[PDB]
Amino acid sequence: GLGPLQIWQTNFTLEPRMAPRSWLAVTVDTASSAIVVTQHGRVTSVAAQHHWATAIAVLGRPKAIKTDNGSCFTSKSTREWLARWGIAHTTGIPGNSQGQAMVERANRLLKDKIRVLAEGDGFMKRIPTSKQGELLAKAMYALNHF
Amino acid sequence: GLGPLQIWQTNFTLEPRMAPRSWLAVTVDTASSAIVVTQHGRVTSVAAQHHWATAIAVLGRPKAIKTDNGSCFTSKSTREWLARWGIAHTTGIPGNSQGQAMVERANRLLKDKIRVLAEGDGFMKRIPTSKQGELLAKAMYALNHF
Ligand SMILES: [Zn+2]
Ligand SMILES: [Zn+2]
Ligand SMILES: [Zn+2]
Ligand SMILES: [Zn+2]
Repeated sequence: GLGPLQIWQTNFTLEPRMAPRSWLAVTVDTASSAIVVTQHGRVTSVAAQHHWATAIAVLGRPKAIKTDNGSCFTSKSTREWLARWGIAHTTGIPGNSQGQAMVERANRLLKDKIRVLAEGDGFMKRIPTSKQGELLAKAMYALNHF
Repeated sequence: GLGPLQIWQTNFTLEPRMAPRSWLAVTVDTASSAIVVTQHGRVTSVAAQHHWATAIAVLGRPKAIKTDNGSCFTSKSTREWLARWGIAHTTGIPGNSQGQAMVERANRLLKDKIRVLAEGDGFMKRIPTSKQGELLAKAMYALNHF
């Protein structure tokens, strides 16, 4: 019982080295500090739901998800998806230290790690589409399995 | 130290409810019995590598991977990818109880679970492309977080 609470913080951040699909949906499990990230072409309610569907398969179901006031997170579409899963949801103005400083620090570590790995294979600007998925999985791996 | 060994068994299995991308690459971690699955349009060396790239981000790096004698698993492409990662590889004739009974039992539980969930949303034959990914992530979730 007395071991910690399953609460996530999720946000989208922009990363042009991953273009065309340059919207990265990033989720930090505030307990374990495990990071889940996925690639998306557009930030929509459906992009938020598909991401969380992946994160649940990976981390398991959380009790609550903390996001900001973004529409993709407050639409009726998403409110219904979360309800369908029984996951509480609490908003917070963009970046609100309370619920966003972690996922924001995450954004940075992630983009840094994407740059290091990309430049190491000699990709200085955009990563070729066919290597994006493998490069993102490696970054995610490096950041979680420390 | 005296806690168990990180050895995987991987195989592809065919699932037409997931068409066009109906080749499911399935990996069982023989220690934890955790299951990783991904969708692929064609069974190729590159389909095996992309899958394992996902599984590593999810489960961490294994010491060895057991497959059968399939070409996608013995090509020079894959031998080099595995070497690049430092993961030993041991083959076994298709299905060889030794290294395949687990991933074969996995194949069945997975396809059963895909059928149950699909028919529950009223998809009796093929699952609509736009719901495949979410349905597969749920099946994977059900089978791992028991
Ligand atoms: Zn999507
Ligand atoms: Zn926002
Ligand atoms: Zn692929
Ligand atoms: Zn085979």
